[PDB]
Amino acid sequence: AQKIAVQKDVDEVVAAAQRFLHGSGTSDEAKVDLQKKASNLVQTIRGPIPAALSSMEDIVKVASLRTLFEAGVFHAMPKGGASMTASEISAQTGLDKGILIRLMRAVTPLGPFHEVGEEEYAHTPFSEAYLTADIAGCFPVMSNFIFGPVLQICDFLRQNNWKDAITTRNNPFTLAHNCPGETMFEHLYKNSKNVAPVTKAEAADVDQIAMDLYPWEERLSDAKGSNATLVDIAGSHGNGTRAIMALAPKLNGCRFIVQDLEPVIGEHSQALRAEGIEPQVYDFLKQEQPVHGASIYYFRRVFHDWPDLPEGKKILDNTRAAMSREHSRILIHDIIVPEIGATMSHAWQDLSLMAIGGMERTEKDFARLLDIAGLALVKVWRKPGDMMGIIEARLK
Amino acid sequence: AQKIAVQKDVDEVVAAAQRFLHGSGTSDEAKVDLQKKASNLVQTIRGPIPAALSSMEDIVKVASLRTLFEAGVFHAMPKGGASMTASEISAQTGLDKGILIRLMRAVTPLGPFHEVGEEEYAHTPFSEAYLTADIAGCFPVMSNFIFGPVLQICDFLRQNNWKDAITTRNNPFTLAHNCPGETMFEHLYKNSKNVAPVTKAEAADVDQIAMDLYPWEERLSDAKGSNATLVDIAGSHGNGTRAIMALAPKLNGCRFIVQDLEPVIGEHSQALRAEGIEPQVYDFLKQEQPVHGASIYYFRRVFHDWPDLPEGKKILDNTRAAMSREHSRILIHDIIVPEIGATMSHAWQDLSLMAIGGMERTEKDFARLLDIAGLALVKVWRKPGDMMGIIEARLK
Ligand SMILES: C[S@@+](CC[C@H](N)C(=O)[O-])C[C@H]1O[C@@H](n2cnc3c(N)ncnc32)[C@H](O)[C@@H]1O
Ligand SMILES: C[S@@+](CC[C@H](N)C(=O)[O-])C[C@H]1O[C@@H](n2cnc3c(N)ncnc32)[C@H](O)[C@@H]1O
Repeated sequence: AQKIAVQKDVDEVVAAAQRFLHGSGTSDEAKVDLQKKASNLVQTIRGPIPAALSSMEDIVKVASLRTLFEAGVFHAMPKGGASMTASEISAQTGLDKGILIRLMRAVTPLGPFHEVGEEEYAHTPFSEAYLTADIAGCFPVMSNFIFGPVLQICDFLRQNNWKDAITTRNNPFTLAHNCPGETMFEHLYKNSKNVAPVTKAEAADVDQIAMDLYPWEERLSDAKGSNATLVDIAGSHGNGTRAIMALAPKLNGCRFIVQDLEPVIGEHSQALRAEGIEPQVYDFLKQEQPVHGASIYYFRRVFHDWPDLPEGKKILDNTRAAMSREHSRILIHDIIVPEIGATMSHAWQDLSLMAIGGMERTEKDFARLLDIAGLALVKVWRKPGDMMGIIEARLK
Repeated sequence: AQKIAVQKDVDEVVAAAQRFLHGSGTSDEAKVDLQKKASNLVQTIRGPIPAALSSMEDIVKVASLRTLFEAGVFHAMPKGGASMTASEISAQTGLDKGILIRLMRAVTPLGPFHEVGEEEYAHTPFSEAYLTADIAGCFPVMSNFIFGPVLQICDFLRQNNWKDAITTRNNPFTLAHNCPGETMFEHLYKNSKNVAPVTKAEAADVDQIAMDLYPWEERLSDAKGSNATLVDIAGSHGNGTRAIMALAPKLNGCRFIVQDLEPVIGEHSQALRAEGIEPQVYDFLKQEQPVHGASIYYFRRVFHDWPDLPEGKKILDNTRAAMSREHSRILIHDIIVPEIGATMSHAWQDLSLMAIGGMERTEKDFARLLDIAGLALVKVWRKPGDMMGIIEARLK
């Protein structure tokens, strides 16, 4: 009875696989369809009622991965598939051997590790992937600061009878961390020991953001004299402008500034000075933009942290002050969420932001943000199959 | 390059599928292997680094399912696949339409719901499975009371430098719920509004526990006079003894008692009296077993809540007092965790128990529990491919 379903889902896996393996790098659409039919097959093998237990498996799995990562198990275990006993892991990390053995049961049956024998474990490339720069920056911060709040979205909205009371300073993050009134950045930066971990997470770029989407060379060159300036607003580490300076070196003596809050500027200031970009301490919620007439004010993965009102309009207004009507442009670089057919990649980013009062925006959402701030849309720049686009704006 | 891996994993999916579809109900081993190779295929399609993002997807997915379930979306949406708009769902549940739309992005791309159109959604059998009696009893309680603590296992053990400080009254549950000193049952039963939800979760039996594992007819019949008595200790709802009375009706006027704490006895007392079983208020940590010489003292899914010491030995000692040396036997009915090759089903149950100071036990773990309490093992009853067994004990 269930055998008939398994057989059909297997057929559709084989069909999507053959399609994927003979498309050309339609490759991304054939890849998502293959992934979707492969996931259907897992669910069909489990059946509806046992598959509803997957949430409880996923929770302990995440909990174990996070504990194993923070306790040094990933670092202690030998890379390349050589095996190691629970005793030796426990001896070198300090993690209780009894706990460790119980935790490994979540990450070996399918989990990214491999059970070589009784109390004997090995890395695979799926577990070593957590030691990689983007994962190692993103996963610890998410797991220590964001997963908790995300699970409490239900409790936050229950307090308001499932109405939207979420703000930037009153949200599942402030509930979980008991910091009502503090935005997420304020609370994290309060403890300087968090700044290095948090700035590294802001630098994580798993999707490898496409920076050649916009023509920086053509527009930055035509800027004469003082106009020839780019402001990376909340540019954090500066890698955004490093890419731009690497996409347009047919240049003049251009001014490249990266602005951010004081702790972030302090963490990166020397590395940034060293590549000829100047760091600036700036708060786009407390101050007007302190650089006038610049050719471009650039915003990458900043506006997904703030609702249209009040903060969204206040950022745009604070940099509206410094702009030239016909020589300055605002560039908003962020995910553009489709109105249909969004992926789990849209969903985990949007819903994690829901916890701190942010949101990933649709095209129509960007339209309101511009309208509400009295700006005209020059052009949306998107290279389809790219999640991000660049909203190019101007004073109208 | 990655195409070669996909192709091999597809081959192994097709191979395990053909094996599964021609085994006989080796069916369970062929079923787990098919599931494992199907899951490998998903991971291989994603690649190591993108698959490490699966924890963040799994977290928002669980968070959305829980919010959608608690807010009435599952109940409001039409069963059978008919579609419904975000507007109509919001109108009938009170859940903010904007939130709802963002939450549905976690549960339609693969999640159990179906995106029929823009802001248009339908049940599938995988989402309706959450309305089923076992899921509907288990998932809300887990999600409201247990998921939070599980994610804080890392924070609890960090406090002790990854040493095992977990007890029944000092654990990730007491940390998350800020109730140091209270065991999980004490804290939940404190609020009577939790008793009905919690007792229904204790009744959830997704795996459908095999009760014909032990020969109740043969042993209960030979008990003459006062010996002919079964005590379902922490029997809660009573379904355990309903099964036993349905596996052995070639009986005398046997005494069937279900013991449990006062709130649980109050919730079920009338239903239990109605089927000829007598409810008894009893606390196996504060009192000695108040029924003497009974043929069997039966413990189903109770000892996985308590460590060997102190509570494990104290339960056994408190019922040791009431036993007859050669006419009474203790039956421990619980999961038996293999020393190798455990599944995600072992792991989610064991690690969820870790949060409250419980644990699922191996065969060798049961041996210590018996030894430490001065008991001899008569026989382990296990029907392989059954996760549970029955540890039969006697005073030696
Ligand atoms: C998610 S990070 C994005 C950083 C960088 N543009 C990128 O894409 O990698 C958001 C940045 O905004 C900064 N930020 C938060 N609040 C700010 C404020 N009030 N004024 C200026 N920057 C702020 C944070 O310090 C952080 O570096
Ligand atoms: C996980 S339920 C298992 C119930 C039932 N035997 C079954 O398998 O469905 C554990 C039960 O132990 C009970 N319990 C917890 N602490 C107890 C105590 N100190 N004395 C007696 N019963 C207790 C709870 O009320 C709950 O009904």
